Amino acid sequence: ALKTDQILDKLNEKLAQVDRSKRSFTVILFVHLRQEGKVVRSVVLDFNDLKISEIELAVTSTADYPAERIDASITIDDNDFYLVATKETSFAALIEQGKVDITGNKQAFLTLDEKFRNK
Ligand SMILES: CCCCCCCCCCCCCCCC(=O)O
Repeated sequence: ALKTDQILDKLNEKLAQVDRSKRSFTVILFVHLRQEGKVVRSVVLDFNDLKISEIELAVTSTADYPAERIDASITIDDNDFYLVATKETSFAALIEQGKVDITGNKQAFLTLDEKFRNK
């Protein structure tokens, strides 16, 4: 039971409203959610197909998303991800505070901050 579970419906709502025929931001982001310092759930934010889906726990790549296809990955506490998703903080602020680990293209998360704020 994650705080993040409480906000998934609202995020799916916002994804459903994105226009499908004029696509410009199509990154694949892996998100590894922590509770008490260990990864307890992993999800993919798939901006190509515009979906969020659960993946195998803590994995680096999958058959559908091989390594060369993943743009960036973030390890983040469940509570902090819920705060970003509810627009109470940003990825930029969490990076400034040392609260997250990001591999791959860090700029993808900073750009996501900017796109999400208008949605
Ligand atoms: C911070 C968590 C975000 C999770 C997903 C939020 C749902 C909408 C996010 C913004 C959608 C970006 C739209 C890009 C459209 C495009 O130009 O291709």
